[PDB]
Amino acid sequence: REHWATRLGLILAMAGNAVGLGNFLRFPVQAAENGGGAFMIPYIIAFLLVGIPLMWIEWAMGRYGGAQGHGTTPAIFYLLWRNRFAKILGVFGLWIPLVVAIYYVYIESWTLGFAIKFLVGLVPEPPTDPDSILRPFKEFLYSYIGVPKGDEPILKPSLFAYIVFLITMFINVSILIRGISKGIERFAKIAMPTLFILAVFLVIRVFLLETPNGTAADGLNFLWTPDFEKLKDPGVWIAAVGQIFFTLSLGFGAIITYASYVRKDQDIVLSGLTAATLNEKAEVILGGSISIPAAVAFFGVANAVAIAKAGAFNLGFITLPAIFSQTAGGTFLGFLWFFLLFFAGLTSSIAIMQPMIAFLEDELKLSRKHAVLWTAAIVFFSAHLVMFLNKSLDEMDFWAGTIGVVFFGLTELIIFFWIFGADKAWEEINRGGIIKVPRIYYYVMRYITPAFLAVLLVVWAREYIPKIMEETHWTVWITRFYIIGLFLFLTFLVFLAERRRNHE
Amino acid sequence: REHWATRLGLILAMAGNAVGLGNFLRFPVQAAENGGGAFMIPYIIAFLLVGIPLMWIEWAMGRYGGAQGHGTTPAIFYLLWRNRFAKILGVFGLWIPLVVAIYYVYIESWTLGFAIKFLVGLVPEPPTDPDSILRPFKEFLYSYIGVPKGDEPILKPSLFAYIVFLITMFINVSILIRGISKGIERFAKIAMPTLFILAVFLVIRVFLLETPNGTAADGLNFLWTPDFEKLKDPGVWIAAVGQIFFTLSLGFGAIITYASYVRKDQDIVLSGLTAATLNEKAEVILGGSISIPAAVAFFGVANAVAIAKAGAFNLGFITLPAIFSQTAGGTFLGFLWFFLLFFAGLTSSIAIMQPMIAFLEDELKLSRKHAVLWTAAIVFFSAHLVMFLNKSLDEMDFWAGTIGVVFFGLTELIIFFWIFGADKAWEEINRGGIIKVPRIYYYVMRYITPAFLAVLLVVWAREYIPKIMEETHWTVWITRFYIIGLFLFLTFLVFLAERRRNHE
Ligand SMILES: CCCCCCCCO[C@@H]1O[C@H](CO)[C@@H](O)[C@H](O)[C@@H]1O
Ligand SMILES: CCCCCCCCO[C@@H]1O[C@H](CO)[C@@H](O)[C@H](O)[C@@H]1O
Ligand SMILES: CCCCCCCCO[C@@H]1O[C@H](CO)[C@@H](O)[C@H](O)[C@@H]1O
Ligand SMILES: CCCCCCCCO[C@@H]1O[C@H](CO)[C@@H](O)[C@H](O)[C@@H]1O
Ligand SMILES: CCCCCCCCO[C@@H]1O[C@H](CO)[C@@H](O)[C@H](O)[C@@H]1O
Ligand SMILES: CCCCCCCCO[C@@H]1O[C@H](CO)[C@@H](O)[C@H](O)[C@@H]1O
Ligand SMILES: CCCCCCCCO[C@@H]1O[C@H](CO)[C@@H](O)[C@H](O)[C@@H]1O
Ligand SMILES: CCCCCCCCO[C@@H]1O[C@H](CO)[C@@H](O)[C@H](O)[C@@H]1O
Ligand SMILES: CCCCCCCCO[C@@H]1O[C@H](CO)[C@@H](O)[C@H](O)[C@@H]1O
Ligand SMILES: CCCCCCCCO[C@@H]1O[C@H](CO)[C@@H](O)[C@H](O)[C@@H]1O
Ligand SMILES: CCCCCCCCO[C@@H]1O[C@H](CO)[C@@H](O)[C@H](O)[C@@H]1O
Ligand SMILES: CCCCCCCCO[C@@H]1O[C@H](CO)[C@@H](O)[C@H](O)[C@@H]1O
Ligand SMILES: CCCCCCCCO[C@@H]1O[C@H](CO)[C@@H](O)[C@H](O)[C@@H]1O
Ligand SMILES: CCCCCCCCO[C@@H]1O[C@H](CO)[C@@H](O)[C@H](O)[C@@H]1O
Ligand SMILES: N[C@@H](Cc1c[nH]c2ccccc12)C(=O)O
Ligand SMILES: N[C@@H](Cc1c[nH]c2ccccc12)C(=O)O
Ligand SMILES: N[C@@H](Cc1c[nH]c2ccccc12)C(=O)O
Ligand SMILES: N[C@@H](Cc1c[nH]c2ccccc12)C(=O)O
Ligand SMILES: N[C@@H](Cc1c[nH]c2ccccc12)C(=O)O
Ligand SMILES: N[C@@H](Cc1c[nH]c2ccccc12)C(=O)O
Ligand SMILES: N[C@@H](Cc1c[nH]c2ccccc12)C(=O)O
Ligand SMILES: N[C@@H](Cc1c[nH]c2ccccc12)C(=O)O
Ligand SMILES: CCCCCCCCCCCCCC
Ligand SMILES: CCCCCCCCCCCCCC
Ligand code: NA
Ligand code: NA
Ligand code: NA
Ligand code: NA
Repeated sequence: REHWATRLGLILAMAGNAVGLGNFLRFPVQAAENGGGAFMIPYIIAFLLVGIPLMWIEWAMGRYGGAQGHGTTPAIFYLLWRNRFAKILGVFGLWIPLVVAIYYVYIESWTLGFAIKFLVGLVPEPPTDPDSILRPFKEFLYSYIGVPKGDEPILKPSLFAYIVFLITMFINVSILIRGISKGIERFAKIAMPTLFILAVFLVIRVFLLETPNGTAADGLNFLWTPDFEKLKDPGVWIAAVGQIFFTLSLGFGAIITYASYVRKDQDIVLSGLTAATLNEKAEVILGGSISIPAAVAFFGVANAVAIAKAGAFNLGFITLPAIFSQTAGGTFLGFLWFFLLFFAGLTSSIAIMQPMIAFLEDELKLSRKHAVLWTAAIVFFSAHLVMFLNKSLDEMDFWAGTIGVVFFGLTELIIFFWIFGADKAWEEINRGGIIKVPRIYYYVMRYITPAFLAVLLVVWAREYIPKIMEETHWTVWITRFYIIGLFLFLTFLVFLAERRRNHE
Repeated sequence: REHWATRLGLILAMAGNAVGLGNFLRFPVQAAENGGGAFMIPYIIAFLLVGIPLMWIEWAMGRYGGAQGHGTTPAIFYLLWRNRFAKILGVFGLWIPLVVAIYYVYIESWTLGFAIKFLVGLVPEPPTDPDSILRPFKEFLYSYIGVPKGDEPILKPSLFAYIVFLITMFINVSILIRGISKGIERFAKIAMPTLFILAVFLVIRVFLLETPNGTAADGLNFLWTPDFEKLKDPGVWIAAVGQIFFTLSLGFGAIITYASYVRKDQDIVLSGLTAATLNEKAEVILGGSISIPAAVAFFGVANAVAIAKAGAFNLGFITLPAIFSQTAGGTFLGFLWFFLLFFAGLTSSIAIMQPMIAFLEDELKLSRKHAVLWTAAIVFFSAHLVMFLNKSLDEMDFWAGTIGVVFFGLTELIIFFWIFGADKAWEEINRGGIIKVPRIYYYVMRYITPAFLAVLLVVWAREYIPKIMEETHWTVWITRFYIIGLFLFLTFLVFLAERRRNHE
């Protein structure tokens, strides 16, 4: 089996899996909407009670499977629970990252396309008032993605956008096809420092911004002043737990597969902790310091709230571009910003594609080249639904990317700490640990973490699924049909894997 | 390898593959529209110059592949032409019957649902004038299939319709899962005589029909009086060649796979000829005598033309039901009519599903039970697009079922008689023949048949594809996407097959 070459490379790859667009766009928007500085209360709590515990568990599951030649959950789940239903639940854990890859690489491609456009200065140039600066950037984005101009939910990406998607897939493939140590690890070692450098440069540049409407300080102010009254609200705790889940990429399958290239007794306790901490620093220190402070410096605390409510995507792809178009050196700054996002996405998309690659390798015994190419083929083909059908992305992100991962995380907790055995689980996590998990986490993992996740899944799912099932356009069924198809396809491959195994 | 048990069973199964709804609905409509009695000119010509020749070729290809353990075209094409592109063209020949199965079994289910409804008398009862009798039957059908009432191209089959689809799949599976001799062959031996009996009873009953508007004789009159002027028209020759292709099920893959269970030196010349002749008798004698004569007896030669133009589907599923609702014993007659159609479809759907079954068996070494069940799973799942998306059926029938098969037939001609070798082809067809193919067919096969097909593909494709590509609703892309996906899926399975082979 492939293995990480260095401790540092492992950790930077795992950190790269976690550090994505969310660090710089989602966290700051969720913190601003869910109590500002107060949000660090439920956020730090979620980190300690859900994020850390589940992260170690996923590392443990992957290292465990890896020792037996298995990096994906159909096989691993079955190893933890020798039952046909385990294999099936396991399929769900491979379907998630496949479906996510199918929209995420396209999202990633947009950051590359915008970096290129911003680098060469092929961007809009306004001219006044807020909407007069935003609209040209909204149009710029809408033209790139091909947002429907009419009543058909059909998208039409620009040719440039499509070609950039091809290039982005190519770049992912170039990395992946070199494998774990010479591809992913090697890339992480360049990518994480680059990312760090860009983010710091960005934070500095941002902190200098002054306009008649305000300064970067005003932005930090608005972002971080506590609103302790929002803690009363239950949706703030859901937001925090969800933000932790998303930021650490839990339940998505990448951690498990990456951890499957960690050696049998090689530490995961400290390595996992260190990768999580890197993500948290990039998230709260860097991400907390760029996008919102810029937007508030430029638009002023007067529009802070409306800006936060308009969301992470508008913030990263319309509002900041616009702000860059109005500040000194801003076009080049825009390139730096999108370059940052691109490496942030790229370090995660290689991670999210590796599980399908591992599966084909481990279970169907494809060569790495064939596994990477067929995985790229499936993702590339599939992504055409996402590129051309409006809201397809959203439906995949919901069922696989959201409901899916949280339910799957809960499943991970139960299979590992309850079915496999709480004491076996504990020993599996701690074996070879450079440091040991505090004994108190045994109870957190067995009782607290699953309870938490059970609430996130439940209290929340009641408040989401009915809307998605009832208030959506009929075309959602197209995406549902297709991804259910993908689930059936994976079930079939697992069936073939087990037939191939019985033969040999 | 499985083999047919009896000569008779082989022939009745192959005849059952050919004899379908077309015999009783399409042929009579095409003959009435393309010269009446005159139509037998280009029709008999097509039979001799395209239908017979290509049929023998497909039998020869399947028997040939069968001797080497291969019943489907990815493997067989490669055996005839050891080139990667051969395998790929071969994939197309397995994709066709998979896609066709995916809509055809649903069409079949409708005949079963209507037979049941008509048997128990749960049908509409009009009351006057033509539309006043038809409309309740149009509505009856529209309610069953769930034709869109609004502007969304969404279908909503009745629950009854859906359940009947489940039953129909079950019935197909029950037959298929018993395999070639104990399932398909055994069923053919009951089904073909039953079919013959129903058709004869129907012809007799129909010939007795008298109304103030006319008699069955008037119907035969209108149907068979020649219009030799239409032969001038090129589209009449296309219609005839196409009708022959469709009636004999050529290019669809079922003949090749069925023939793969014929023993290495067991005759195919006379057996193939005999199965074709059975289809022709059922088509021109029986099919020519029922549907149109009934419709004209009842509605009168005054509306003969308009009725023919309204098409085979309206004829079989609306107009005849209605006519049955106005004649003595007509409800029970309606049951007999739909029972006839059901067995006609059922004997063909088992044939069209066998290629995917053979592939999984021959190439992935699945057991017959697993191959049948997974094939049923894929067809069942896939059919939901056909059941719920308006015009999906039509798009599949076009690309796979129409363009597909004719192009594939041409491909068969070229690979066999040109690439494999015209003399090797000839010997392959004739080996073990009870009778020998007339020497003159050597030239027909090498020059005439491919020319014919090249024209059907070309002259016609110019006149069809632009309309389908330009004048269709955007939702066609959903079906295109999906069936291209199916093509990619099959390519992947072939890839796995060849990897499994290299390993063993
Ligand atoms: C290989 C998968 C086939 C599915 C059909 C998708 C073909 C993509 O088509 C492409 O779309 C681009 C972006 O809209 C256009 O700019 C280009 O003209 C190109 O035709
Ligand atoms: C490395 C230098 C090459 C970069 C050139 C590729 C970008 C060209 O992109 C162009 O941008 C224009 C302005 O937004 C658009 O109007 C055009 O549709 C086009 O996509
Ligand atoms: C390095 C990647 C950047 C190169 C991608 C450039 C492709 C965009 O080229 C585009 O072609 C379209 C069709 O002719 C034009 O309408 C656009 O204006 C644009 O020039
Ligand atoms: C993006 C890379 C080049 C940008 C370099 C310009 C950084 C200086 O930035 C400037 O700082 C001034 C105070 O010193 C402020 O009044 C202005 O907001 C201005 O942006
Ligand atoms: C969901 C799978 C993607 C399907 C949509 C991508 C291809 C759409 O392409 C479409 O083709 C039509 C017919 O040639 C053209 O008339 C349209 O302009 C459009 O380019
Ligand atoms: C079982 C899944 C629990 C998820 C809890 C946190 C999810 C909150 O994220 C939510 O996702 C929704 C659907 O994707 C979006 O429409 C909302 O805007 C929101 O961001
Ligand atoms: C490709 C075939 C699509 C058929 C879709 C038929 C079902 C239409 O139902 C649709 O379902 C949505 C999602 O639950 C709901 O928001 C609405 O009820 C909508 O009408
Ligand atoms: C197993 C494949 C899942 C795809 C969703 C299709 C579920 C079919 O749903 C069924 O449709 C019938 C016919 O319209 C309805 O009468 C029934 O209520 C039933 O819900
Ligand atoms: C073997 C006896 C059982 C046959 C009963 C099943 C048929 C019931 O079918 C019924 O037909 C009605 C009249 O068309 C419809 O209005 C109902 O929706 C229903 O589908
Ligand atoms: C042997 C196969 C025939 C049995 C199928 C009968 C299923 C149709 O049953 C249907 O249920 C619907 C939902 O409650 C009703 O609206 C219809 O009127 C009908 O009764
Ligand atoms: C469908 C099975 C039962 C049908 C039996 C009735 C057959 C007799 O049919 C009758 O023949 C008469 C002349 O003899 C005609 O005038 C009428 O059209 C009538 O249909
Ligand atoms: C192309 C794959 C088939 C998808 C369509 C079959 C399922 C459509 O079912 C739909 O579900 C909606 C949400 O629950 C309901 O509101 C609608 O009434 C409808 O039944
Ligand atoms: C390469 C394929 C050649 C086909 C020649 C005969 C086909 C004539 O059949 C045609 O099929 C069309 C599309 O399915 C239908 O829309 C027309 O009504 C017509 O029946
Ligand atoms: C599921 C995603 C569907 C995206 C479809 C986008 C292409 C829309 O183009 C469509 O193509 C049809 C067939 O060629 C043509 O009849 C029309 O040009 C139609 O507009
Ligand atoms: N961790 C990423 C988000 C993420 C979760 N799961 C993923 C899977 C693939 C790519 C990204 C992700 C971020 O904070 O931005
Ligand atoms: N219109 C912005 C949000 C917004 C509202 N008011 C503002 C004032 C300033 C800047 C942005 C805003 C968007 O949807 O993306
Ligand atoms: N659906 C979320 C993003 C997301 C994906 N997976 C998640 C898991 C947990 C929380 C959020 C997410 C959004 O659109 O904002
Ligand atoms: N568990 C110890 C020692 C160890 C065991 N196997 C390893 C493989 C690689 C590196 C270290 C180790 C550690 O991680 O440090
Ligand atoms: N031979 C059938 C039509 C047909 C052609 N190919 C098929 C494939 C499956 C089922 C039926 C068919 C008929 O005349 O009615
Ligand atoms: N309206 C019938 C065809 C038709 C036209 N005129 C007629 C007169 C009598 C019977 C049928 C017809 C259909 O579309 O199905
Ligand atoms: N598409 C034809 C039926 C058909 C399917 N395959 C064919 C091959 C040849 C001729 C006709 C067909 C129709 O709707 O009428
Ligand atoms: N070719 C001869 C004899 C023959 C060879 N192999 C066979 C297998 C089965 C039946 C007959 C045969 C025939 O078909 O009659
Ligand atoms: C697995 C990734 C899901 C995407 C969630 C959003 C992340 C924050 C940046 C906004 C851009 C995303 C486009 C919908
Ligand atoms: C392979 C079968 C294709 C269907 C062609 C039509 C056959 C004649 C009867 C009409 C009913 C079919 C519903 C579209
Ligand atoms: Na993160
Ligand atoms: Na990343
Ligand atoms: Na036929
Ligand atoms: Na048949």
